[PDB]
Amino acid sequence: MNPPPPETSNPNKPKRQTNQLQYLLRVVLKTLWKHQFAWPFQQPVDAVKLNLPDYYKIIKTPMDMGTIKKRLENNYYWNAQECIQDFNTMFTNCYIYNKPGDDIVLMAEALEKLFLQKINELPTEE
Ligand SMILES: CCOC(=O)Nc1cc(-c2ccc(C)c(NS(C)(=O)=O)c2)nn2c(C)nnc12
Repeated sequence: MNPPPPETSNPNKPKRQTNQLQYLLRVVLKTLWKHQFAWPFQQPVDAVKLNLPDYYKIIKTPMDMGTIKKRLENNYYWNAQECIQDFNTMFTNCYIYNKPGDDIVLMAEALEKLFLQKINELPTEE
């Protein structure tokens, strides 16, 4: 079975809309989402569909760009670090679960190289 997806809505969690979070949506997420290699990362890993009952035994902090997109569009975050951590969790989960050189790892590595380039240019808070 698949676990429930990560939280994307919680009225108890305090929220902000900042210029760094806007950059994460309008520059970072947009660039990565349109990459040719983005598609396996655009929704939670579907262990049922892939017949991978082991995935959620190994990966206990799942994350994906569909969840991140919802968090950004629905103003779930307080700060940019929360969102950057989600991206980093997504990449590291892929490297933990899969073998070096696997197609999915090469795809994640291409997205991560672009992510790092965009994050290096993160604007100062206004
Ligand atoms: C032991 C074999 O290892 C794997 O198959 N690994 C991985 C596979 C895929 C993957 C493939 C095909 C499809 C159709 C999907 N779609 S989805 C997002 O709905 O689940 C995902 N994503 N993936 C991610 C992220 N991280 N690892 C993997």
